[PDB]
Amino acid sequence: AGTSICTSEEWQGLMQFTLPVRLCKEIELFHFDIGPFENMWPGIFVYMVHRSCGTSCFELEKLCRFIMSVKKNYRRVPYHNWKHAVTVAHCMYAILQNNHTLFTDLERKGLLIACLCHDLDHRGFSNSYLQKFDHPLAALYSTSTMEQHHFSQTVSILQLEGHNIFSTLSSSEYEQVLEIIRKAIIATDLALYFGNRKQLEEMYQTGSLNLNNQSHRDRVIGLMMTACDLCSVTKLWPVTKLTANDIYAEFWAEGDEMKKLGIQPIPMMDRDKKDEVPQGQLGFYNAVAIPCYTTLTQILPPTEPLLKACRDNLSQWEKVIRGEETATWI
Ligand SMILES: O=[N+]([O-])c1ccc2[nH]ncc2c1
Ligand code: NI
Ligand code: NI
Repeated sequence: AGTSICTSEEWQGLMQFTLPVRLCKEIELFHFDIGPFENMWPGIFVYMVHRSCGTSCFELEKLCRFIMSVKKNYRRVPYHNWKHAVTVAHCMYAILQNNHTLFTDLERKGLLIACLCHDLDHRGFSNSYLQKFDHPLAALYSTSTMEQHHFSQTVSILQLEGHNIFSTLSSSEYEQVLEIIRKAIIATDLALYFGNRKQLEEMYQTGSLNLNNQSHRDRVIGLMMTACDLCSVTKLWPVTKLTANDIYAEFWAEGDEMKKLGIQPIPMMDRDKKDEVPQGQLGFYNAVAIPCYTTLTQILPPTEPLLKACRDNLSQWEKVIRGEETATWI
């Protein structure tokens, strides 16, 4: 019930944070894993906003309140949590730094914020679940159910006293950035991804893709959102493999609920079907991750290291299937 708000101690502490100097170099690389630096995550986000958008872009106190309240509105679920938020924001930073002048100041600020907020108040349940069992959210939001909710949660946090980091935009730019954020969050609905990628592939291959065309820009930003949302698959193998453990902890807890309601879950959500996980991952990389990074690399060549890493992880899942797996810790 309701929107959580950070404490005075929380945001003032973030204000004083300084990013250890060794990390400045690493944070620029696509493969950077925030995993080992949990105390630093909010500070890492501040640093990225300041590098991409400038130290003056947002009033610092409002930005620190906003970030710490966002953190407090992610739930203690295994995967769709604060760590995932910051990981996705970092991928977006790396894409923006590598393609900086393709995007406007307003787009960079909107997209970094959109990434941090994109899974706000996730409960650990899929759109499939909310709609199968008529959760009130599915009645309010007939499609892209959770994504519409995440955007509503974002607006709710902006509306908290002292939290509106966008208030200094002109009335026009304010409307525009909220629309950038809305479209970007909605785009994280993987249901929309398949259509988006196919459209972009066609536009690219025929030569009609045009970044001065707003609808084209929206679609490219959409695919950037997918690429960032799934970026666990572009990390080093042990990081990818550990993250998969968290994703599945979430899926299996959902499957357990569907069994109580008399429906056998899809195998992916069935904790009694872990043997199917490697082939499930192969299917996901072939159907979703590989095509995504493939298209993103055609459109934004500097993003190629994401595709190379995704291919390397596809190879690792193939190794698992062939029984070649070596020692893993979890
Ligand atoms: O759609 N998803 O939520 C989702 C996300 C990541 C995934 N990895 N493997 C399957 C899979 C499904
Ligand atoms: Ni999501
Ligand atoms: Ni997500």
